[PDB]
Amino acid sequence: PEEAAHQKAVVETLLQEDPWRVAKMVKSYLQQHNIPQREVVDTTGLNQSHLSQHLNKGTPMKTQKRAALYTWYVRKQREVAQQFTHARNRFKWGPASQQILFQAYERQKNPSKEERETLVEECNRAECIQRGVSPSQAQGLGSNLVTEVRVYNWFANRRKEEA
Amino acid sequence: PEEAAHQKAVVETLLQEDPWRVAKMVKSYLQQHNIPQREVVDTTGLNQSHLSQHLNKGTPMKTQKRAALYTWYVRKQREVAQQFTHARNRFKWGPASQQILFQAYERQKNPSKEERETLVEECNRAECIQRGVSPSQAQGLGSNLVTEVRVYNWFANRRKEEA
DNA sequence: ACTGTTTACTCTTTAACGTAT
DNA sequence: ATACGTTAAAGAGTAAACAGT
Repeated sequence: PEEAAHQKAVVETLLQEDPWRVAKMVKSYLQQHNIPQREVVDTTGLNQSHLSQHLNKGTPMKTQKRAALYTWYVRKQREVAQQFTHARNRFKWGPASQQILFQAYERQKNPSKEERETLVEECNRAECIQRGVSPSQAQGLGSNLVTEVRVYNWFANRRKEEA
Repeated sequence: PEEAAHQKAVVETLLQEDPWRVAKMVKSYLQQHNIPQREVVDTTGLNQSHLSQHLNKGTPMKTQKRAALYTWYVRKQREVAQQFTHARNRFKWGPASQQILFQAYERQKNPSKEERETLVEECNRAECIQRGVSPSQAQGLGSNLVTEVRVYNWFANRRKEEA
């Protein structure tokens, strides 16, 4: 019950501030850690179009409903650090990871395994600093950990858009 | 059977030309009549992804798969012209319509009922010309008919995205 | 292990709805 | 007849699988 009283207290104060300011906060946290909105909808129980509109535009939503978003934020933000202190969702390419990939697509559109392995760490390190963690805590990215196969399927799908 | 043999002839002639050339034809016909891609993948059985990627990008699909679309295209093309001569889908705003609606939204954000009725004709007219039929045959648009209610829900949902 | 075919999934966009006025 | 609050539906995007060289 100790951390509990803390968590329920944060839900209180977050329920007092402007929805938009506390919404832009939670969305940035989602993007930063590349957390799917489906994970929220699945656990919380709110409609997606409501979430998306609230997180992207500012559509007001009932305080009851909002609370559940804040309870999940506080609980998940606790979980991520625990997942990272120890070194079912689809992998999502991070924006920093995609920068290095498109850059390497200009040098070689068909790189070797070792050429992809070097790309793996440069992306997993760029993700680890987007989260705000040391790159040594890499397996904490979980379902979003970059694998050479994922780098492969990224390069293979990119050759499709050519023609 | 007399038109049937004709329909099978069009399906084969199109099955010989370039996928992309005849794909761009279908989308333009879908965009011209604001026909849901869903209608295709309901009546065909195709995959929306595969479909969407074929009409929007150059992604190929097998001749058997293609053929099903061409039979839908050829039969639906005859069915609409019939609908307009003898004159459950969601309504979709046309681009010629939306041009008028956004234009008057600058003149008045809350138009009178009669002011909306004037807009109704200017749009059904624009949609009919887009589809290439005389506006006297405006009952043929079916689920794409512009009603004053639809104009209202538009203007209402538009002022929503103002804050 | 690479190409091409097809796909399960995710997110946004949107017209309408439903409930209070 | 109308604001908000909320929602069912559509379609694009995407990572991945599956077959089959």
